[PDB]
Amino acid sequence: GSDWVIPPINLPENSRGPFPQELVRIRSGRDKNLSLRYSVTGPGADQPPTGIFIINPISGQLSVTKPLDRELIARFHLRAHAVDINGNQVENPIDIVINVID
Amino acid sequence: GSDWVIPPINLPENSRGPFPQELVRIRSSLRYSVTGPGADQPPTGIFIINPISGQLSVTKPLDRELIARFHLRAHAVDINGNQVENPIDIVINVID
Ligand code: IUM
Repeated sequence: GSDWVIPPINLPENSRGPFPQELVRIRSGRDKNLSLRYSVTGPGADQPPTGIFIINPISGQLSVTKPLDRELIARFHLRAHAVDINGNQVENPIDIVINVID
Repeated sequence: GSDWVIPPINLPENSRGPFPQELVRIRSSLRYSVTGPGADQPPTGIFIINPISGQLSVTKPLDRELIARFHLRAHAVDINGNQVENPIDIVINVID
């Protein structure tokens, strides 16, 4: 559809994993027509604290890399991107919210 | 329009509820509706959506026997009833 938000993901606090732990798959149906590469930006991804969340560039699978405590940041606001071979975005970026729950 | 895909919703089989039980919120002023088997097509009224918030809920415990996976479509219209964006597919798996 033309523009819908991805439902927030709830992640239990101080999970035992193991890590990396897959959370959800974020991708576009356009990837069945064009070669697309997925990326994630925002605090937790490429902004502090870095490397907590990663996304598989081909599948769109989003994963957590370590246990998370709620004291410092209890909610992360990321943005997933879908880009063609020249790097042009083929979808408007989409917001991803990860809530750390106790 | 956009073609981002909404992640499948996994719902435990024969849940205790209480009911209605909140599942997920699907949103884009606007009014939301859901169509398909389980919503407005048989078995009707199992899944319902709040027209303002987009909150999708389930109304009773579900057994996997008859239907284990539902395919619905969420719709968004302006206050005049005009569709403002392409409908979006929603998938619900009843997990045991
Ligand atoms: O376990 U504590 O925020």
